[PDB]
Amino acid sequence: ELQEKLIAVNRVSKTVKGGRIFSFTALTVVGDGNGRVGFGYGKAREVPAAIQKAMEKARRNMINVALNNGTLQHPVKGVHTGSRVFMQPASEGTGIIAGGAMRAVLEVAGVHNVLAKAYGSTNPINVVRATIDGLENMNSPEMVAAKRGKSVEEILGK
RNA sequence: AAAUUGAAGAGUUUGAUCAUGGCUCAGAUUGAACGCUGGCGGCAGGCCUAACACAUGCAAGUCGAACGGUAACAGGAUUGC
Ligand SMILES: [Mg+2]
Ligand SMILES: [Mg+2]
Ligand SMILES: [Mg+2]
Ligand SMILES: [Mg+2]
Ligand SMILES: [Mg+2]
Ligand SMILES: [Mg+2]
Ligand SMILES: [Mg+2]
Ligand SMILES: [Mg+2]
Ligand SMILES: [Mg+2]
Ligand SMILES: [Mg+2]
Ligand SMILES: [Mg+2]
Ligand SMILES: [Mg+2]
Repeated sequence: ELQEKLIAVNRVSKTVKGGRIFSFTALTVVGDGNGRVGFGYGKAREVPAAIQKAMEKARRNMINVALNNGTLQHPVKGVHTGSRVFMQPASEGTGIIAGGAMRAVLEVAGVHNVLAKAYGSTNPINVVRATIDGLENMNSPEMVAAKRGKSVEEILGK
């Protein structure tokens, strides 16, 4: 029903008196392609087990993002701990031009044409969180017409 | 009416993580050089170094409608007619 993508897999380790204990962590993003996207971070010891955990976490905890026929309403700046994310609406036919982590988020969310850039740290989990944060706070022209006392015509047509 | 439509990251410090941070690569480009190989055509480019030294040929001559003229031949009658 909804598209799901695996972004990154990493092998983490912890130290016990017996020795080193290893595990695999998988970051995935899911979305219906119609303005809903969620990210999940699974953590297990076997790679197939971890990716399933990530999908389960990503399947819930979704967010709703307004899309203007496959592009953003206005340019936005997503910021998380270390990663600075700048996204910008683009014309028809430009495609998804973004980093490896950012491209997966925008594809499953339904964004087709967009210009994006990542500044600072490019750690995949931080980048996707910033992209999620940068899209959830984006407001549609109806929303700004709701906060202010003017109708859609006055907001843009005027 | 148009004169435009525009932005990607990855590797590497750790037992593992985040950040900082340098290093390195994926691109475009050249008056190119070298290695291997090599069919045709169009188009352009071709001493970036010693403003180092130069054999030899050529690259600035025209004007008898300025003038005295006749040295070569071209003619007419030794003769510039
Ligand atoms: Mg690592
Ligand atoms: Mg950095
Ligand atoms: Mg780092
Ligand atoms: Mg990492
Ligand atoms: Mg680095
Ligand atoms: Mg080392
Ligand atoms: Mg050669
Ligand atoms: Mg041929
Ligand atoms: Mg020279
Ligand atoms: Mg000289
Ligand atoms: Mg000549
Ligand atoms: Mg003579």
